[PDB]
Amino acid sequence: MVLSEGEWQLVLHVWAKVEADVAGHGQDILIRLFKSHPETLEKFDRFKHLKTEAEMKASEDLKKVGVTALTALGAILKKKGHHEAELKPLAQSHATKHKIPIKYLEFISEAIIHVLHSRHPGNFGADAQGAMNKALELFRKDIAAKYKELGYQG
Ligand code: HEM
Ligand SMILES: OC[C@H]1O[C@@](CO)(O[C@H]2O[C@H](CO)[C@@H](O)[C@H](O)[C@H]2O)[C@@H](O)[C@@H]1O
Repeated sequence: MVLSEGEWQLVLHVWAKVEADVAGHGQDILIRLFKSHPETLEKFDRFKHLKTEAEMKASEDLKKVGVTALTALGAILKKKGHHEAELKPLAQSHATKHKIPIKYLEFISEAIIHVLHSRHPGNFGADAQGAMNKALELFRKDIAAKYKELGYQG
């Protein structure tokens, strides 16, 4: 699968708005993930004990983890599909150390889409959401292939 340049521009135009406040977007996305799919919180040994949305919002550790994830994803998106180098360390850590199944990458992709739809209706209409879905599907397809090369079914 290959995105067109027009599709990449829709992706990068909404990402530019995320970048006004990466920390706040990361909080919203992780909280949505943990509320919609509580099993995913168990993978974060550093804050898996958090019990409520209020505790999640107050956690500086959770905020920093959200910034780190969205910054890595932004760098991938800006490569417009030419992301082989960026996926290597990420696939290795997520397959081998953190043990994150592809299904959980689907869950975080849904959380990203949900939050962008809520926060950015001016830059996240139907065509823009479809382009972002196609970019996240490409990311997950390529990471899944790397997982398999690395010895993890995912
Ligand atoms: C867009 C998808 C994601 C991106 C770009 C991403 C990126 C990152 C980065 C850059 C790190 C730090 C370096 C590393 O260890 O590789 C990290 C750490 C981590 N990631 Fe992800 N991640 C993603 C999705 C997920 C998901 C869905 C989970 C769990 C359900 C997860 C679990 C973890 C854990 C447990 C750590 C260690 C966190 C800590 O230091 O406390 N990641 N991730
Ligand atoms: O590059 C591997 C890995 O490191 C992270 C932080 O966990 O990003 C760091 O390295 C990038 C490439 O050199 C820099 O652009 C970035 O500023 C730096 O923090 C992850 O994003 C990435 O997967």
